[PDB]
Parts: sequence; C-alpha cells; structure tokens
Amino acid sequence: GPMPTPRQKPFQSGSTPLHLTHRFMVWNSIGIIRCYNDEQDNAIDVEFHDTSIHHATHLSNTLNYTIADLSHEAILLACESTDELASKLHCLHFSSWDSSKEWIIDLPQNEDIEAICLGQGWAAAATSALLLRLFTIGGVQKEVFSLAGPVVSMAGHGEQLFIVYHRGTGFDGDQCLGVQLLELGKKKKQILHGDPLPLTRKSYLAWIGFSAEGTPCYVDSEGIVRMLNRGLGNTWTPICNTREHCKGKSDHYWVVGIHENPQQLRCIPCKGSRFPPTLPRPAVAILSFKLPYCQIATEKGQMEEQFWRSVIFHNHLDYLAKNGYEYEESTKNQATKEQQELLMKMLALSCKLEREFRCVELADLMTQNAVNLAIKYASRSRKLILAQKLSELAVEKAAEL
Amino acid sequence: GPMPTPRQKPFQSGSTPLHLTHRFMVWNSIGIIRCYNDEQDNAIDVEFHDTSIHHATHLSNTLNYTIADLSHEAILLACESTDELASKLHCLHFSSWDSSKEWIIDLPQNEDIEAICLGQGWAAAATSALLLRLFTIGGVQKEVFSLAGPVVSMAGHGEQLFIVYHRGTGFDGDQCLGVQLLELGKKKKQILHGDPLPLTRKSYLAWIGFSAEGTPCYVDSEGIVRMLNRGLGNTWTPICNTREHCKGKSDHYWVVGIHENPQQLRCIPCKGSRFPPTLPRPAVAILSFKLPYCQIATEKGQMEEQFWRSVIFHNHLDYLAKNGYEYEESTKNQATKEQQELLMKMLALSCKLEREFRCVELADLMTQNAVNLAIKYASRSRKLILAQKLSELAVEKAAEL
Repeated sequence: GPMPTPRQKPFQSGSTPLHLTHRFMVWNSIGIIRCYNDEQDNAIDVEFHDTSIHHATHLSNTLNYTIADLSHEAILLACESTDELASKLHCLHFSSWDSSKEWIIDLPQNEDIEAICLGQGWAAAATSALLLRLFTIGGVQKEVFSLAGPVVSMAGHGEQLFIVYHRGTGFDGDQCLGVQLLELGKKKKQILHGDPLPLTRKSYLAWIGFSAEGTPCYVDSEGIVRMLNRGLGNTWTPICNTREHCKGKSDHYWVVGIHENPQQLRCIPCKGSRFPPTLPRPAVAILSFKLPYCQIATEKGQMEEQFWRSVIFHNHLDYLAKNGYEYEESTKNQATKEQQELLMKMLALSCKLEREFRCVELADLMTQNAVNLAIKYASRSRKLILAQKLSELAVEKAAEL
Repeated sequence: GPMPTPRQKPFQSGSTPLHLTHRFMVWNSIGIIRCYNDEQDNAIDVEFHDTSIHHATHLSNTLNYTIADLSHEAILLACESTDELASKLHCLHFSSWDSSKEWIIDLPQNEDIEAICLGQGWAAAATSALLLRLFTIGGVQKEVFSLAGPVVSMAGHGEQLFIVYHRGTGFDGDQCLGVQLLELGKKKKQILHGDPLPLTRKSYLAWIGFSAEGTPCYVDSEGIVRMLNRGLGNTWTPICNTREHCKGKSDHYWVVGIHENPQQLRCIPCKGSRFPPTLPRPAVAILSFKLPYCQIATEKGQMEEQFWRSVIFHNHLDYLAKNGYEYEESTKNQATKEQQELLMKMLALSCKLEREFRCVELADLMTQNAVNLAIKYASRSRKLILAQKLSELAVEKAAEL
C-alpha cells in the first residue's frame, strides 16, 4: 500500500538557505538584502531600488537574524526559536517621522518566527506553534489568531494576507498543503477559509507572493506559476510554465518579483542549484506568461490564450478599484480593448468556418457595438440565419442593458 | 501500525467497467451509450430514449474513446493516452440544425483524461495535469484552472458543475474524498471548496449525478443515496438506502435517474454484481424514498419524514425561481399546501395525544393562515388552554410579518 512521506520545511520567500556562508536575505521590488557570516564575524547589507527613500547601508547582526522582508517605509528582520536566546523580530522604520525609527519584539520561550511580511502601515509574523500576530509600523501591536495547521509560509500586499500551511500528510511522494486568505480592511474578513492548495503532482512549493498589482500567486517545483482569478469564484488559474522556459534539468527559476499588467515575470535562472549563487551575483531575466491550454501551436489557440490573459489583466484592476487602491488606467484600457479585439478575431474565424453556434457562443461575452459588427460580419457572405440569431441575442441583451 | 488505504481509481457515472466486452458507457435522463472492444476491433453505439432527439447511431475509431457523457444538446467523448499519442476529446452535436454535427481536439504531450461531463452549453474534462478544462459544445475553450489532487469522477447540470477528488487517503478500509462545486453563471460562484465528502464507513463512491430539477446527488457502495440541501446552508442530507428494497433480492441497484414529482428513483436491478450487464435489455425499477428518521414505523414516525422530504427537495425550487431559471410552479403550489395540511394533521395528532407542546411547536412552523386554522382546530377540539398561547404566538407572527 501507500507509504507516508516526510514533511517539507517552511520557508521565507526571497531568503536563500542559511547553510551558505554568504547569502541573500530577501529579494523585493523595493530592494535587496544580503548577509555574510563565518568563523570570526557576521554582517548584514541592505540596498534599495530607489535610494530616495533611504541610502544603501551596512548593518551588523546582533540578534542572529535569519528571516527578513522589506517595504517602502520599513524593514523587518527576525529569527527562529532557540533555548539559550529568545526568538526575536526587529523593525527598522527608516522613513519614520519621529522617534519611532525602530522597535524590537522578543517572543515567549520556545515560540519562534518562521515567516513575516510587510504592508501598508502594518507588519505580520507567524510561529510554528500554529499562530500569527500583527503589528503597526510605528510600534503598536495588533490582533493575534491561530492557524489551521503547521504553518509553512506567508506573505501580504496592501491590507491582505496570504498564508500557506500543512493540512495533513502526503503519500508516495505527495505533499499535503492548504491555504488561507485574510483581510485587514475596514471590516476585517476571510475570503478563503483554509482550502486545499492546488499543486503539481509530487511537487514541492518553491515560492509564494503577490504581483505588484496586489493579487496573489505562487509556483512549485514543476514550475506551474498560478494566480488567484477572482472572476472564477476566487480559484487558482495557471499563468506560466517555466520548466518550458528552462533549457533543461540544469536550470530552475528563482522569482524576484512579478508584474501582472504591464507583464513582467522577473526571475533568475539558477544553474545546478535550487537558488542563485551569492557571488558572482546573476542578472535577473524577464519571462512572459504562457497558459497550459490545448492546441498551443495553433494561432487560434494563441488568441484564445491571449483573451483569457486579457480578461484577468483587468479583473484584478477592477478589484483594486473596489478595495480603493490606486492603479494606472492605461493597463485597464489596453486589457479591456484587446480582449474585445481578440474575441472578435475568434468570431471572425468561426464565421469563416461557418460555425454559427461557435459565433453565438463567442458573441455572448461581447459588448453590443461588437455584436453589431459581428452581425455585419455575418451579413458579409450572406449568413442570414447567423445574422438573425445574433440580432436576437442583441435584442435579448438590450432588454436588460 | 495503522494501514493507509489505496486511492480508489477514477470512474464515469452511468457506466459498466471493461470486464464486459460490450459494456454500458452512458445512461442519462435522455439517452444511452454503449462501448465495444475485442482483440482486434472496437466501436461505440448511441441511443436516445426518444428518436425525435436523434436516431440510433454507430461510431468507431482507432482510439478507444473510453469516457463519454450524454445530454439533450450533444454527446461528449474522450480517449486515454497511449505510447504513440496523448488523449483527445470529441463532441457529437447531433441536436444541431445544420452541418456543425461534430468537433475534435487533441490535448498536450503526456496528458490523459480521467472523467468528463456536460452542462447547458458547457462541457468539461478533468486531466492528469491536476487541471480542469472547460469548453462549450461548439468548441470554445473556457477557463482552465488547478486542482489539489487526482479527480475520481465528474458531473454537471444546467450551470452547476460537480468535481470530486482525493483530499488524502483513508485508513483501514476507508478513503478520504472531497468535493468542489461551481456554478458557471454570468457572475459565477463556488458552492463547495474541496470539503470532505460524507460517506458510509468503509465504503466507496459508486455513483454521482443530479436529480432532474438540478440538485447535486450521489450514491455510495453501501447503497445510501444523498443530496445537497442548499437551503440548509449547503448540507448533505441522505434520502434513501437502495440495498434493502425488494427484500434485497438484487445485489445492487444501479441508479439512472431521480425526480421529485412524482417522487421516483429509477435504477437497474443487478444480480450478483455491482453493475448490470448490457444484454438482454434490462427492466427499469422505480422506488420511493426512505428518509433515515428514527422511530419510523407505525405511521406516526413516517408522517414526520413525509413532511420533511418535501422541503429537502423543494429548497432548490426557491433558488431556481429567484435566480431566473424555469421551475415547476405546480410543485411549488402543491408543496406549500401539503405542508400546511400535514402540519395541521400532526397538530391534531399531538392534541389527541395531549402533548400540547408539540402542537405549539408545530404551530411555530406553520404559516400565518395555518396558525389561525390551528386556533380553529383547537377550538373545535375544545383545547382552550392550548388555543390561548397559540393565539399569542399568532399575534407574534402577525407582528413579525
């Protein structure tokens, strides 16, 4: 019969393993942090993508840091439990307006920190004792709550938290994972209450986080990048297959950051290792989205993939409009126009294939000006029944528009 | 130590496995499909309960399209992966008005199909990539999204679609299944989120599907039939046990359909087998429901569940009316009268039994006009001490509404 597996360890996104003497602490869009320690000294280095917020700086390792995260306004540094010394967290609010420039938190004995994250004016940290705690960047503490299982990792953006934990045990190479989404809004909420996390068969989760536009995403060992489509009842859709971008087994990609719209998948191809070498530091490459649809080699398949890309390229922007955060309107304009153009090309090729059912099925999603243009496409080559039924669709939708 | 069980293999509802050369492949509410295979040749046969939909048809292909489904709009087919090719998915739009009668698509490298299903215009297939693919019958690719484990079966009706997959594995004869349910409307939703599937102890999932009105239903290997009560917070309610019917003359009852007006479960009786053989043509058996309400016998227990079976089915009709779908107003009108007269008879029974609190608490479940009728019944039976506080509760209901 099946054999139970050992449990894979927790991780912090951007933190390379501690067994290497010289290591990266965290990669962020705001900046990058590095660390070194050996038989006689220990040190931290921090640099920013834009030094107007703060100058690049060298920091010393007093609390034996192992975990980190960065924001536009503050930096968190934290560590795991230890018998002779407490687990601790240290926040450096470098952009502080007053004497709140830094503060420290030292946990109860045998309580740890395994993951932390930052957001808009708040900070968060969680322990392997199945609970999470919240803080504010000026130093006031916030609510505490407990987690459904052994916590693996967590991240956040704006005023929203993504948590990943172990919900059970896997068998014959499988791993058992679940996921939480929490909201720190005006009325705090939990839109996803502990569902099983989709993951490729016999894979291991490799990286979690958010795109710069504030929607959650992740990737596992088999390289299927996934993102939370809210238009599908908050369901995980694949968005890239980076093993196809790899040259072979020698390669694996380490994500530095993601931008949904404009499109940039920023990552480093690591050679012969699960993480980049700390020196000579590699350069970050930009990859592009590619969906696991069928008949990818066909041009119709390509425009189908582009349509289902473009709809989600504006769904998350509308979600930002609802929750109140800012976005650049050109992103919405380009996505919302290109989806109409792409599905109109789909409808035109369907009409040239004289599949009236396919034409109506595509026209069901369209705006009425495009339905009129589809009726004119049907009038070309004298497809009277297709034109009549598209007109019926137009009338039926106008009865409610 | 404790023994983990193997995961049960995938299955397509309304089918017989490959133990028989000319096995059943589909039996749905409007048609039947058969699958043929031998040492050198293979074929498929198509039938409808009325030839006005489409006449009997014979198909054959080099690939065994081992998976199929049937609907009033089209027939759906799919084949397994091979050493030479990956899987393909196929559609027969027999109900079309023109020459769009057929469609074919081939899936990416190394991919295989476990189960497929149909809906109102939509179609779907679970894949070995831990991805669900969704289409139209006209061949438009809808959303592709991720799943947490191997899918064991699939089903659909209207816009509501049913997925069941292994959450983990069971121990000592049991298995750990879980259920995820979507409704693919214009503002589509998730009804179940991979929650564990209730099943009888030491049993497996023998059949899934929908009742004719569109409620989700399934049956376990022990013969327990159960369905989703969406009105009661989306809870699974058992309705019947098939094995005991007809003094257990059949080894099993292979269900083919369910309907609420008249109350019917239509099945095939199976001798010495879990499933029926294809030949000679079987005789259909129709059974009444048997709710698991306690102290059932002597016609006083049975009237309680005769009340409750009504709402157990008819919570769905309120949904189907308020969402804009067509529904059976005859069933609505009849059930809302049956409930009140049955409650009045129960109130008379409890008054005859001098258990006046039962009369009061049935009156709480009445409607307002039926509360006034309860006052009249209590007056006719000269039980004024009951009628007093009954009138008090009537005034309270009138205050509420």
